[PDB]
Amino acid sequence: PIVQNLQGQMVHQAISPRTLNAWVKVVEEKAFSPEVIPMFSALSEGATPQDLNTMLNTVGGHQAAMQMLKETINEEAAEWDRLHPVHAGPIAPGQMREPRGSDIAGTTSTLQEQIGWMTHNPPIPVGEIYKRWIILGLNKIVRMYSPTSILDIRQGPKEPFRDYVDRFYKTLRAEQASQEVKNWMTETLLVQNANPDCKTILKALGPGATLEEMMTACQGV
Amino acid sequence: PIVQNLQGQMVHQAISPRTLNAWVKVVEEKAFSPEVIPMFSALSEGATPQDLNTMLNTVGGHQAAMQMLKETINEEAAEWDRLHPVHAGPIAPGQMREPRGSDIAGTTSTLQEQIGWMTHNPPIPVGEIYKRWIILGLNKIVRMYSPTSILDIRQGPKEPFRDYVDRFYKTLRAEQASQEVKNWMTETLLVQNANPDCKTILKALGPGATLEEMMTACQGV
Amino acid sequence: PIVQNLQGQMVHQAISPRTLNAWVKVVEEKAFSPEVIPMFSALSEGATPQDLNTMLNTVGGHQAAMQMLKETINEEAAEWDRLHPVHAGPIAPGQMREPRGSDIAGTTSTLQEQIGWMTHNPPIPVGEIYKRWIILGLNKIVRMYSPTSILDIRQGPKEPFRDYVDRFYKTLRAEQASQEVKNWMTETLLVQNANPDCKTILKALGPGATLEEMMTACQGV
Amino acid sequence: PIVQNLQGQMVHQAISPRTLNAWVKVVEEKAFSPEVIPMFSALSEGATPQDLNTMLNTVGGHQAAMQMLKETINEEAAEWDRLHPVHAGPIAPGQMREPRGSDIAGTTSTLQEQIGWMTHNPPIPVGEIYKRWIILGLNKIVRMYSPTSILDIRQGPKEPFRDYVDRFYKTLRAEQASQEVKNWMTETLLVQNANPDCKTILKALGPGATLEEMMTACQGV
Amino acid sequence: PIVQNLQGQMVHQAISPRTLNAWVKVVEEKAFSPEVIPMFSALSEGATPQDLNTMLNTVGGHQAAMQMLKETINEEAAEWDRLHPVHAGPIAPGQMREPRGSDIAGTTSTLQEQIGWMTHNPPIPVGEIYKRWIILGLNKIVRMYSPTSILDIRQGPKEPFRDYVDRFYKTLRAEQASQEVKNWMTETLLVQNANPDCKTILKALGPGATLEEMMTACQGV
Amino acid sequence: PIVQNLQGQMVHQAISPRTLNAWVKVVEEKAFSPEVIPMFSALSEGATPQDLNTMLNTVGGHQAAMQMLKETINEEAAEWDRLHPVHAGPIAPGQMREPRGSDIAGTTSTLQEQIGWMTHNPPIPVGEIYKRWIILGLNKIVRMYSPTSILDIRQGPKEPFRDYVDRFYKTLRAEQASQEVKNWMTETLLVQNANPDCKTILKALGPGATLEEMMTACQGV
Repeated sequence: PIVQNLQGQMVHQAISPRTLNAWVKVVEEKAFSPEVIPMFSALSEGATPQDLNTMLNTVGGHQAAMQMLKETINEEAAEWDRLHPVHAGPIAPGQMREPRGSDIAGTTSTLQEQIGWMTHNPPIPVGEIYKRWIILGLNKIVRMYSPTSILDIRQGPKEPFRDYVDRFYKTLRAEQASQEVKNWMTETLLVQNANPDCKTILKALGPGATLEEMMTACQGV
Repeated sequence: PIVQNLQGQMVHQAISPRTLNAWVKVVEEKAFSPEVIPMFSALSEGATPQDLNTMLNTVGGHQAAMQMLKETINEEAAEWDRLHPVHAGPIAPGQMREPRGSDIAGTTSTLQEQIGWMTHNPPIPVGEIYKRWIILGLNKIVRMYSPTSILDIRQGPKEPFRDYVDRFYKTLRAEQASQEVKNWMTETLLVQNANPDCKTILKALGPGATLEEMMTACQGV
Repeated sequence: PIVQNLQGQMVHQAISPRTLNAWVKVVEEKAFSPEVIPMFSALSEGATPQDLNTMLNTVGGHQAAMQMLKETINEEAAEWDRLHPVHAGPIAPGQMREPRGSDIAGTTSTLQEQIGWMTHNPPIPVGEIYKRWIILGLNKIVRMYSPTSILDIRQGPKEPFRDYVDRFYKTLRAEQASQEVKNWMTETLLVQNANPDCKTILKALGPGATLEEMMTACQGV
Repeated sequence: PIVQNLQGQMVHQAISPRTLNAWVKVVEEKAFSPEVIPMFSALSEGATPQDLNTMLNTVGGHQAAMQMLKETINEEAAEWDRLHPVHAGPIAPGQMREPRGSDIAGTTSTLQEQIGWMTHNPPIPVGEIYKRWIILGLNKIVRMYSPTSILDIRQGPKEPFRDYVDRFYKTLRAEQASQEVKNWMTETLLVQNANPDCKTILKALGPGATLEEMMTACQGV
Repeated sequence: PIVQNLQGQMVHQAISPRTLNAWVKVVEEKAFSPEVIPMFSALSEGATPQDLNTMLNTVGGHQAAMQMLKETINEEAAEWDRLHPVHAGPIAPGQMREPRGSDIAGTTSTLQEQIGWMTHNPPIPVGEIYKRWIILGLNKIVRMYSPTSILDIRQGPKEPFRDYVDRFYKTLRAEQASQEVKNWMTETLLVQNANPDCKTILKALGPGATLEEMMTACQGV
Repeated sequence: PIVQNLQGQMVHQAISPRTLNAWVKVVEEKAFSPEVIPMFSALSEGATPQDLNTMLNTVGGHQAAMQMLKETINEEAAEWDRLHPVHAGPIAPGQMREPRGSDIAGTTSTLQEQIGWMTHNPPIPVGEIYKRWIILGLNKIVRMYSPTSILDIRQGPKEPFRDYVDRFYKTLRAEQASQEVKNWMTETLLVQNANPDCKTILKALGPGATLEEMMTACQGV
């Protein structure tokens, strides 16, 4: 990554072995969890695009998902080129040249360009742009590994109601809609696909009952 | 998080892999325990609200509680706006504008704005304010995942005194009520619902007795 | 804790996640061993009192014993207040106010008071004073949870002498006793309540014999 | 490894126990799979040749592959000699005379000479040179221990599409070609050797479509 | 402990969490093997007497041995007083006072004196002296916990000869006497108590044959 | 250890507790494979002779091999004494004496004597000399814990050739001999003791084949 310190000191650093291991291990034991996307965001503070690409490379298995992520990055790099073509011209030693999309995706990632972009003012935010494209590719993958229809999420008679709520809101987190459509799922689907008696208990509270009211009401009395 | 270096000099840092994994693991094994709230305080000493939000979102599982916490945070953010209307008009060049509720919860915010609040004068503690709201949501969650009412706690005939006193104090930690009221609970309930023979012993010790005295008097059943 | 760097530069630091994890695991998994008191002392050096309280409070389970420690801490706060009444009237600035007992246990404290007390010369060693109160409380818990009366410990018939000596000296560490009382216990109880076969051999050996000599006599007995 | 201190002061550090153990573990779980190449590059961010030799030699098992790597390193040293025959005539001790392949690979060269070459400026970047020779040899091992030919991979009558894609892209990952040749393999073979029920669905979808579209269409059998 | 930092700088520090944890694990898991002595010395490099006392005191379990070690430290403290008495009078600020044996053992573990002794020019090596007393007691414990008579130890008929030799020399390292006695025991018992077939070869190698020759000779016997 | 830090500043350091633990548990779980020597080099960089002796002593189990190593070191110490007889007289102040074998092998070398050797000019690398002696003894141990003669190793009629080549090259590493002799064994024995089918393919590559060619050729049976 690149680390800033007190007294304005800025150092590129190698990726710590333990950080790399932790990322490989989340994929090994939990695959493309819902927890994974934000975990990637936490580990990628201050990253270089080249090292982020190395982190994608070390993932074991699940190579169909890895291809979908690579395609997602490639599509976004082409969009960047269409809006922001790198214009011709010589530049002085000590100056920066604007990024093109495949340089951001890491194919021609000189370590010096990456350091130079971060230590120019204003910063040339290649790490943020690359991370965002990776996040978009991950969101596709999480939906793919959340195979169950939202309309098929139902409380059994053996489930405590709270477990059904846990499944429902995990599924919505990994299968977005517009903010309005998701709000409609909370107000329509959640009561509808509860077990009959629990569903009756929620209806008495109302159609816009808070989740706090729903949790307190349905525990067993 | 936010480190405070030698001579009080303050810089945003990446989190350790091992901090992230430890927080994720305690939630994975124990849920939102009663132990979790002080552990969250220990891990969060100096942090931007966006990073704190990252810490909340890297938890998966237990999503009925997690959604309830997000709604609770949103209500508290609205209270901040009601109390502290944010100036829509102009500000002096260099003076930071008050935070609004969305900024405190990172939802409508840049990381640099958040750092600005922690580094300007005054160094408005937006990270501390966001943690206070997260803690309140967690305390409600801890009461939700309690499954025992303090008013029902009874020592059996065969149950030893030691088991009963452990249930009573564990439950009292999860009573999200006034601390003064908890003192009333210690004086009143603990003696009243003891095993009949041992209640007689505790009444004889009478008001002002220490727990040390109660435990030695009631060794056994 | 507080980390002291080269050139007398003393900076308060975060609780190490890993140090806190070690403390919670010992109390939860090993309970109120004899090993707990010294392990606590080693990990609680150089602690700002509110953080030291966080370290106590992030331990859970055993909640009657934990409450008994909090009560013991409050008794010590009562002694501290009686011994050192507050300096009445207007408090002159610069010099930190001399604390009350609740403030020392941390409930009312600010981080700025805590830094001020430790970084003044002379210092007010608030973290040490609180640590002494806590260690006294732990000794009370270890005594309370080692209910075997040392006078009554006997050997079985099919026991080697060593297992009895291990039990005897563990019990002695968890019994209230001056060094003079320990010396009497050592020379009175230990050989008298031994298994008949070993006790015959030890009496023939005599009283001046050390424990090293006694262990040598009873190798297979 | 080499650690860059403040102001560019390069100081060698001992091999880290936990870096070395991490390399040994990746070899234990996965052997010489295509994950090895990026994992090796990440752990050799700052490696000396001495570290690199220690890393190769500590592997247990897999000794046919390890011997093949060492011969491949011998081949690369011979290519270095052919390109860069070391000029005749005398050069003082201390002047960093050019190395030949055998010094670079490090058997016939002190650690201190190697550190001198990489850390004086301008350098003769022996650590990077040797690391590259290892990477070329590893790429051949990765091809050798791929066991499936891409032409033969069929999606069975019972195999799910996701697993067929996983197999195909691991196999391509371990038998890399020119980027254009790889792109042709993705457009031609993957659709063609899909199960016949799903291949029709893909032809309807397009004349070669994105993998994200292909995964959505082929969610059955 | 005391650490020397770069440039001959003495800094007193806390006992490392991790060093103390490792020492506590050694006594929980491995009892008083002959491996304990050197492990303890290595983890206690740099220790004040107060730190050494903290390490002894964190041991629980096996408490008869621990009590014997404390008595043994007291016996050495009495030998130190007998050799070296204390002279009357005051000492200047800037001088070191000669310690009683109890002071070296850490009974009045005044840390200021202890740091003073190791950092004065020239020093009193109080911490090393205490370590030698601890080591003497630990050796006595190692003999106590190695109950098997070495004179009974023979080769199994089913055992490989080499495993019998491993047992014999571990036992001799646990019960060590004069070097003269150990050497004679190694010559005499090891050959006599082997298998018939193996011992016949060893005598034919000579009446002083090396352990190296003995190992090569008995592979396949 | 002795750490040579930036700008040549040599400072003595404590043994790392994590370094020591990694060495000890490698030996106890994996014993003396032909992984041991390089692993020993990784964990002993910059050791003093005293540290090296600590590192061996701390290991236990497999004690007949450990005594054999101690004598191999004693034989080397006698060779050093024969080349570097004990000299008498005063010596220059600052120009440490030429060691004798007992100092190199640690017992007679105080911390001040060893520090003297590495910190005077010109420096005498007593730690390295002792490390080379230990490594020589380890190579003897590794051969003793090889069980298989390289001249017996053959590929079955049904064993895969891939397993045979792995077995051959592990065994060849654990025979003591010149690397040049090992090279002749690789080109002579391995083809001769393959199975008829594989051997016929190998002889069509003829004299000069690399393992990369040979392994690729025999992927078919």
